[PDB]
Amino acid sequence: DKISHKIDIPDSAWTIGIGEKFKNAGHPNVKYPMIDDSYVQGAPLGGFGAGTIGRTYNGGFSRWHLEIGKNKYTTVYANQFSVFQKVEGNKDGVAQVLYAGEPENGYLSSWKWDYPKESGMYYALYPNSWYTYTNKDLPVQLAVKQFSPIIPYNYKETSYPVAVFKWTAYNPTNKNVDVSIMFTWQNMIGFFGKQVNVNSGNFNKIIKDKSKDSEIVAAVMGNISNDNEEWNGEYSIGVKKVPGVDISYKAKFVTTGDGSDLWHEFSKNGILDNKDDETPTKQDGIGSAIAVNFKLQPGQTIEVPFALSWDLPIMKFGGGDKWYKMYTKYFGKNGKNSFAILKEALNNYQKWEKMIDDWQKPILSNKSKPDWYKTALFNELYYLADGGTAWENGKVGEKRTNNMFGLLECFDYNYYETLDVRFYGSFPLVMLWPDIEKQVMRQFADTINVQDSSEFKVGSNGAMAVKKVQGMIPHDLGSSYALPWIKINAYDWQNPNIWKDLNSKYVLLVYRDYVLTGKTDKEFLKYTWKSVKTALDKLKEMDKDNDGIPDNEGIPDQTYDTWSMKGTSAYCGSLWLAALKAAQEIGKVLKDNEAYIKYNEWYKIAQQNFEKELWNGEYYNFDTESDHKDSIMADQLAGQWYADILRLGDILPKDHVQKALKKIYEFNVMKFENGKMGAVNGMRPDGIVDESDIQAQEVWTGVTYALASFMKYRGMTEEAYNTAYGVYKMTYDKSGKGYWFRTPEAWTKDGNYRASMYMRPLSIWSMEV
Ligand SMILES: *[C@H]1O[C@H](CO)[C@@H](O)[C@H](O)[C@H]1F
Ligand SMILES: [Ca+2]
Repeated sequence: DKISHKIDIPDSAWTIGIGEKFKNAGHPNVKYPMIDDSYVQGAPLGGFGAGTIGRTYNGGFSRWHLEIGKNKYTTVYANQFSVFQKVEGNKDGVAQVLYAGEPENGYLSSWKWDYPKESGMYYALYPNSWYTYTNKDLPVQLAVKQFSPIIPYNYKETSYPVAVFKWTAYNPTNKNVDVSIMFTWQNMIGFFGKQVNVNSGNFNKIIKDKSKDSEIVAAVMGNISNDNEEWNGEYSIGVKKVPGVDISYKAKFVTTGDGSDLWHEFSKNGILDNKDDETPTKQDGIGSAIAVNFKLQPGQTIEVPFALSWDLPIMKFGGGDKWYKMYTKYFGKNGKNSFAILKEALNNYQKWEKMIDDWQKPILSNKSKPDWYKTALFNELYYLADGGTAWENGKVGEKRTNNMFGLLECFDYNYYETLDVRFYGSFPLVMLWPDIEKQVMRQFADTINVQDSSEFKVGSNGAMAVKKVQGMIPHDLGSSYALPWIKINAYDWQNPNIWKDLNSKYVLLVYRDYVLTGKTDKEFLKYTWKSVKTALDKLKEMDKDNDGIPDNEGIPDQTYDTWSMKGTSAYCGSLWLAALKAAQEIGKVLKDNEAYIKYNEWYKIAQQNFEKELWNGEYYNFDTESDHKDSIMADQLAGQWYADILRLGDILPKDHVQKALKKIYEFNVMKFENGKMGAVNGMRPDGIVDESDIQAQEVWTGVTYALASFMKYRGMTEEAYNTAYGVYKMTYDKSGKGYWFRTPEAWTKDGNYRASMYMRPLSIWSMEV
C-alpha cells in the first residue's frame, strides 16, 4: 500500500477490507418480519432531504433511500467505477470493475466482476469515505475520497443531491502505465414511483461544458416526459478535465444486456467511443459512461474529480401529498437541473472538503479523546441523512417562510419526529443545525391545541381511543405511508395522548434549544411559551393522588412502550421535576411572574415527594407500584441528565445522583456481559436482569450514550467512556455484531437486535456538550 501516503485518511476512520466477509453478524430478535439488509453497508451519499444512496464497502450502490421515507436494498449493478491499466511494453491491458461481487443474472456478463479480496480497503468518517485499491495485478495504485457537502450551520449545500468522487492515482513502479477510470450509471428514472412501463421514454444526453480553464463532460439521464411527478427527474454523472488526462464517454449502453457494447471498448484501451445517442428506450434499461485516460510515469501522481447528481424534485407520501424537496430552492423545481447541480460540485468540491475539515478538526485534533470515540461520534451522524429525512420547499400546486423537516424514528416503525425518541436523538441538530431544530420544535408547538376526535384502535390492547387530544403533545408528526406534517400521531401501538413523558420532554427540548444556542433566542421562547404552559398544566391533571406528580397508569405510557410503569416513576417523575424547573426559568426570562410562582410551587412539592417515594439509600426505585418497583433502571434520572445540560442545577441531591450513577455502572453495565455491550435497561438488585418485559432485557444504544454523557458531566470519566465503548464495540468492531451505518435501537445479551437504522443513538452528541 503506497497510495495511503498520497491521501489523508484520519486514523479514526472506520475500516474494513473490500470484499471482507464478516462472521459475527447479528439479526433481528423479534417475532414479526423486520429489516435486515446485512452487514454490507457504507456511509451514505446525499444531502438532508435529498434522498440518499448507500454505497457499500464492497463498492456497490445498494441502499436506496431516494424514495423519501423508504429503504430499498438492492445493488444496481451497472452503477460502478472500473479501471483499465496497461504497462508500456505489454501487448494487452487489464480491466476490472471495482466491485467485490457479481450480478445474480446474465446482465453485464461481459464486464470483469469479482474484485479480489485482500486487495483494498474501505474507510469512513462521515460525511467522508474512501476506498484504496492495492492489487497485485494493478501496478498503479488508486484511491478515491467520496462525500457530500454535509456542513454544520449550512442549510444550502447540506441539502444538495450530489456526491463527489475525488480520485488519486500513483505509479510506484519503474515503467510507464496507461490508466483509465470509468464511471458507469444506469438511467434510473422509473426505478421507483412508476407503476407501468418503467424504462419507457428514458434517454441519455451528453453535456460538454467548455469555458477557459474548465471542461466538464457529463451524461444527463432523464425522460422525454416534461411531467412533474415523484418518478420524473434526471441523474447526472460527469468529470472535470485536469492537466494530463483525456476524457471519453458513451452516451447509451444497454443495462438489460451483456454490457459488451461498452466493455469491448473499455477493455481494449480504456477509451470509449464518444458516441452520442439521444434515442429514447422502450423496454430496455439504459445507462451512460464517463471515462478518463492518462499515462502515469514512474513516481507520478494525478488527481481527478468525478461527480454524481440526482434531480428528483418531488417527494410523494402514501396519503397522496406531493412536496418539493429542499434543494429545489437553490436549483429549481422542474426536474431538469441535474447538470447544474453536478457542475456546482465539480467546480467547488475543494472548498467543500475544507469546510468539512474545518468542522471536524476541533474534535479530531483533541488528543485527550480516544479515536474509537471519534469514529462513533462522526459515523453516527449518517442517520441525519439516511433516516428518511424529509425537508420541504412547498406543497406541489400551492409560499411560506419556513421549510418543514422530519427525521424518521426508523424504517420498521415509519414515524416522523417521534418526540419521545428525539429527546435523545436530536442533539446533533441543536448543536450543528440549530435552525432546523427550532423549526421542528415550532412544528410541535403548533400541534399542542389540535384536537382530532376521530378514533383509532390501540394496537397493544385493541381498545378505541381519540386520535389527538387538546393540550397533549403528539407522539409523532405522521408517517411516510400517510401524510407527514398533516396527519399527526400515526403511531398506534399505544395511545400517546395519555403518555407521561411527551409533554415534559417537549418542555425540556424547548429550553434545551434556548440554552444550547446561547440563551439569546427570546423569540423562540415567546413562540413556544403558551404551548409549554399548556403542556405542563395538562400533565398535572394526570396526578391521581395529589402527590404533585403525574401517575403512570400500569401500562406502557411512555417511550419504553412495552414496559409498564405505575404510580410515580423515576423516569417520568424526574422528567417532570426538570420540566417544571425549566418552565420556571422561562417564566423568569419572559417576565411571567404567575407562571414562575405556580411552577415553583409544583416543583417544590413534587421534588419532596419524589425523593420520599423513590430514594432507597442506594438508587431511585423504578416506580412506586409495579411488581418489580425496585429494579435499577439505567434511565432512572433522565430528568437530572437534562437538568445538567440545561444548567438548571440540582433537582435531586448530588450525593444521591452520584450513588445512583455508580449503581447503574456497577449493575446495568458491569453485570451485563462484563460491561462490553452498554447498559441493560433494567436490573434486579440481586444482579440479574429484570424479566418483566423484553425492553428491560435490552440495551438501548441511545439511552446508553446519553447515560455516558450524564456520567461524563458528573465527573465519572472512566465509567462514561467504558459505558459508551460497549456500544461502539457492538456497532463497529470486529468483535461486534456488524451494525455499522445501521445502528439499532436495541440488542439483547446474545447481541441480536431490534430496529436497525434508528434515531436514538444520535444522542452520542450529548457527550460533546
Ligand atoms: C418506536 O419504538 C420505540 C421503542 O423501541 C418507542 O420508544 C417509540 O415511541 C416508537 F415510536
Ligand atoms: Ca401522583
